[PDB]
Amino acid sequence: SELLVNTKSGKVMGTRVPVLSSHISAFLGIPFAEPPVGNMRFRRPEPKKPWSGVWNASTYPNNCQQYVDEQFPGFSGSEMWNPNREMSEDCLYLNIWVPSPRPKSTTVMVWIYGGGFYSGSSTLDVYNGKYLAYTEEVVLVSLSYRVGAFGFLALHGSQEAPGNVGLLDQRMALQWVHDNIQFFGGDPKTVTIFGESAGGASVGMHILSPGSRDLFRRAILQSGSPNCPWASVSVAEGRRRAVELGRNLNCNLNSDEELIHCLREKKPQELIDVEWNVLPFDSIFRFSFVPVIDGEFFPTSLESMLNSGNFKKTQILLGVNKDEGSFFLLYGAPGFSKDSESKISREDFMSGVKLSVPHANDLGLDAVTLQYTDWMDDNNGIKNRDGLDDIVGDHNVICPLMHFVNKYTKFGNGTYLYFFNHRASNLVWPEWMGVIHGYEIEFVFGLPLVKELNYTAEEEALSRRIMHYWATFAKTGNPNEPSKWPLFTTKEQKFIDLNTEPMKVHQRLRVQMCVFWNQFLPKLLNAT
Amino acid sequence: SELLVNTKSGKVMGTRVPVLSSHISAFLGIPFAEPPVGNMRFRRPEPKKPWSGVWNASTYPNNCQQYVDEQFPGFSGSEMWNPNREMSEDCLYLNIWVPSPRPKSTTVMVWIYGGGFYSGSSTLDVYNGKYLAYTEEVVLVSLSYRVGAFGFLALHGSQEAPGNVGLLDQRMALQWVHDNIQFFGGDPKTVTIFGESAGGASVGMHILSPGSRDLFRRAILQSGSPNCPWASVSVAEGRRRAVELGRNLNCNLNSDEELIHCLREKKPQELIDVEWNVLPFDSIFRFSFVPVIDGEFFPTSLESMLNSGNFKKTQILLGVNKDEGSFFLLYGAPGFSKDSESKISREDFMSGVKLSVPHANDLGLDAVTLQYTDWMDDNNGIKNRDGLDDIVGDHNVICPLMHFVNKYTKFGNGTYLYFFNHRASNLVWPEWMGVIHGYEIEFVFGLPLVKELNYTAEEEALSRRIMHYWATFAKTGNPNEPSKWPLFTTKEQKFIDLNTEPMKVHQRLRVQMCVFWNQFLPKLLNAT
Ligand SMILES: O=c1ccc2c([nH]1)CCC[C@@H]2NCCCCCCCCCCN[C@H]1CCCc2[nH]c(=O)ccc21
Ligand SMILES: O=c1ccc2c([nH]1)CCC[C@@H]2NCCCCCCCCCCN[C@H]1CCCc2[nH]c(=O)ccc21
Ligand SMILES: *[C@@H]1O[C@H](CO)[C@@H](O)[C@H](O)[C@H]1NC(C)=O
Ligand SMILES: *[C@@H]1O[C@H](CO)[C@@H](O)[C@H](O)[C@H]1NC(C)=O
Ligand SMILES: *[C@@H]1O[C@H](CO)[C@@H](O)[C@H](O)[C@H]1NC(C)=O
Ligand SMILES: *[C@@H]1O[C@H](CO)[C@@H](O)[C@H](O)[C@H]1NC(C)=O
Repeated sequence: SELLVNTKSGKVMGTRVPVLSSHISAFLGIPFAEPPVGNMRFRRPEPKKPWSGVWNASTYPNNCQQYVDEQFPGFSGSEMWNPNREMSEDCLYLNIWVPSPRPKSTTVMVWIYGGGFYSGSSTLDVYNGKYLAYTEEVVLVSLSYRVGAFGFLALHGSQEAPGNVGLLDQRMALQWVHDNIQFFGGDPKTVTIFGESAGGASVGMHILSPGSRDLFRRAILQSGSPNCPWASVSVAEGRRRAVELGRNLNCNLNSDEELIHCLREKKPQELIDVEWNVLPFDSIFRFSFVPVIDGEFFPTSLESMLNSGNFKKTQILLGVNKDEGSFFLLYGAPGFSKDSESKISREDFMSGVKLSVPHANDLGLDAVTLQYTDWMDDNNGIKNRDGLDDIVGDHNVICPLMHFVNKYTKFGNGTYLYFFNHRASNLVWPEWMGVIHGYEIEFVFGLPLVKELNYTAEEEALSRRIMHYWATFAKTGNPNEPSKWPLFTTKEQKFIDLNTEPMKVHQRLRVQMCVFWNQFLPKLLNAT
Repeated sequence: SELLVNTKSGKVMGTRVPVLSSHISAFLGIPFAEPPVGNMRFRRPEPKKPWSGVWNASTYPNNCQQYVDEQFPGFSGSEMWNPNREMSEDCLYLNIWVPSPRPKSTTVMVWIYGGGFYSGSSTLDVYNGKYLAYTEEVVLVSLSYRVGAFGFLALHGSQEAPGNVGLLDQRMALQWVHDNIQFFGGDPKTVTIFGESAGGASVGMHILSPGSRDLFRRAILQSGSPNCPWASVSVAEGRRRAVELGRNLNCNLNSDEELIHCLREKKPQELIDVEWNVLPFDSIFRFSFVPVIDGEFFPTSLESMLNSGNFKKTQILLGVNKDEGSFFLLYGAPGFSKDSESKISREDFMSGVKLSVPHANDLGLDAVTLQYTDWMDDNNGIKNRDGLDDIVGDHNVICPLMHFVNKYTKFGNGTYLYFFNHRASNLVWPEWMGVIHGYEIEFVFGLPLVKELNYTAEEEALSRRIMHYWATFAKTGNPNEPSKWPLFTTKEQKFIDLNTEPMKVHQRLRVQMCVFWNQFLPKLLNAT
């Protein structure tokens, strides 16, 4: 039977799922690590012990313990990102969609979820991998990994909570795919890892980390890059945050051992309830527990690794959305609301820039404000709102990605860059938010091909084109089928817009603003 | 006889001069101070001793000792600014053009020349006051004053070379006009002082200086303002420069007395030959001997005087030209030449910004470069050349004038602002230089009304309109005859373009760039 597969960890039994009036096989909830519970909380993952008998992989697994968004109860725009299965620390599982009949050796794509390293589930309706696996005939895998304090609490020097264990969870899932996917019909020589936001940062992190490089072939980064300002902290900052988390739960703070033991006795929800209290600054687009530059998973600073070519050399496809910042301003800056056009006063603008660059002195805040203010019309609410939206997206997503892509391309074997700017016709979020962080995903997973979701015919066509670019790149290292998406080169820096109209090619994506964020501001903050 | 006038200093005999197929009276070379020669070099001027008999004022006086431009021998573009009479330290004279027949009490305009405080003559063909005096029926006066070391060498504390004596020369000429112009038919209650470049800065300086305020009624500033970065130095800098001038002429430097005595024994040309050697930095748009913030002519810093309203409250008319910087780049920055289009490499751009803001550290130079570079097309020679031209004009002329006009308007009694952007049809300078520093003067003096000069009919009409705006403002405090040039107000900040087409009104002249030069950069240079 097509639904029975034997792996090095044991036998697994999948389920047949309907898709676009056809069917494919799904193997849901396959364990790839021992449950990281009890004394294992905060520690590096352990490989799953093989089992005798048949593992029932007919149903989605639990989601890892995480913050649950309750801002708009019942609103699908926000709830579509919340765990849709029960939460449990026993959550290290992966899901596989396999074309029917079973391929012999086909392209594999592995999806890494990305809610700021503090949230995310492999089971969301928008991550249903059946449409992509079916339409492009690829073996689709979605993994999971611990988020928040459970995956990133870091007390460098301790082996009990060394940090980066969520990244090590991802790596273990990639090790399992490398070692077992051939049994499901996947080609272990041709695995593409892809992810959005923190998943896009994670993808870039495995490209950098020596210990992860050999587990995959190529990579896709969507609105996220390893060097993002919110994606990592120093070991000293990680340490202070863990100590502050301990302080919020009245823990003995005398030694690492005392702190960790205290933290291990708390119910999951007690850690999540105070997680946001440890940020060192009043801020937006900053998350408490994130990867640490530790000297092990990352041998040195991300910038010297990028500068010296210390990273996997292969092909990458990556890009950003037009309004990366809106989601974060809506949820965290004064003057923005879901049900209004959110025109911002000059005062809210200024308080928004302070929130957006928490690490800046007054001179730096003045430099951002001058850069994004139209002084001929400074009281324009729309320009203020939009300027703030660009500050957040440029600083947190676009310019760090552009810096990553120019550094990478100097040593890599092929780069394709995109700018996604299509506002979906059925978007439930307000107009002012534009092309939102995360909203290209539904096109990558082919949701527009399902009629009941109400997309237009041109949106279904856009989805088909993106899925085929992603799968063709995964299979060959080039999104084009031999209108051509041109290679991004050091010299010409070309990229394409991705939307419903004829493909346009442009050059130097947001160069003007990114010279400010990547070269001028850091110099300013460092000199002063 | 119309040509004989009796003054408090004695009788003066003028000459009849032809103008536009008519005639008017001219009283040229009337002395208003004792010659500042010998032991009087560097000292405050002394009032001219009255004379018995008749002063022959039929011919232009000598010009003060100054640097002579020899860059383009015989080229009229440059030579039109050079002294056209013999140079002499005996040069403190004024010229008067009087309508015929002699008015009883008409509006008076007094012109202050302005070659960077180191050059200028009241006798240039472009300053011939007969056209304006005749066409607008005003009594026109042009004064003179010592320039260079002779007028601005400053050794604060010494009474032998206290500094600002060139400004005191201007003041003495204004005192003489106040006391005697009624005899020539001028109204001492209605005197407008006007000047361009350093003359525009000087005008603003008499508006600020308590000791000059009561000598005139209203003021016109053309491409110059008192707070310009090149218009004044501290007493410590003035002192260092005088000491360095002494060092270049092998003077005993033991005391002020020794230095001054040494300097007084040098021929005029020996001082001028080394004048440029005392600048403290490699630079452009910086002059050696300029006014000093001394605690006397200027009671405190120009900025606190501007901020506190410590200045004459009256009406002012002022403005700038479109390409104020070109003259200075041509003469002093690498890559610019008179006979080529002067497209500038990225390298010459950068070396041009260093020259343009000599007082800036590397971070500030980076801030100017980022502000003026189109990073999508950074190797564009034309954009590089034009960006540099704007940096020079914005930093040296436009933004300081805008800062002056916003501070002044808060306390003044009426402000009219203009932007002159007409490229004359017969300009002999290259196209790349645009609307050059100083080239609105010929329109203010009505040169286009003389056919042999080859201007177009629309240029003659532009000239007539500017002369009538200037004279009507001088007479009433409003350029408009009761298409209206609107008042510049704190709130709306309106100004008009001055050129051959229908008047357009705009707001906030170069605000974007001036917030950078007036608010951000100074903060940056001060913090770091
Ligand atoms: O797999 C996943 C899971 C979720 C998501 C994606 N992917 C991709 C698309 C985006 C989505 N998550 C977007 C989610 C939108 C981001 C903001 C959620 C934080 C709310 C709780 C904290 N509230 C405040 C106080 C703390 C600081 C702070 N900081 C802020 O930036 C905003 C609010 C606040
Ligand atoms: O009454 C007057 C007299 C002259 C002028 C005007 N008005 C108004 C219109 C302009 C004209 N003067 C413009 C004149 C154009 C400005 C430059 C003349 C300086 C040349 C000598 C010094 N050569 C170099 C070395 C020293 C530093 C340095 N710095 C520089 O900014 C340029 C060159 C150099
Ligand atoms: C597989 O496990 C799920 C768990 O709820 C259950 O629905 C299904 O009956 C199981 N099938 C087998 C063969 O155990
Ligand atoms: C990638 O590598 C191959 C072989 O190593 C080389 O021939 C090719 O030119 C490279 N492609 C790019 C875009 O660098
Ligand atoms: C006036 O002085 C000038 C000086 O050159 C001379 O040309 C003219 O003859 C003089 N006239 C009288 C009346 O002295
Ligand atoms: C100027 O002053 C007069 C009288 O002192 C006043 O009535 C008038 O409004 C003022 N004009 C401006 C533009 O301030």
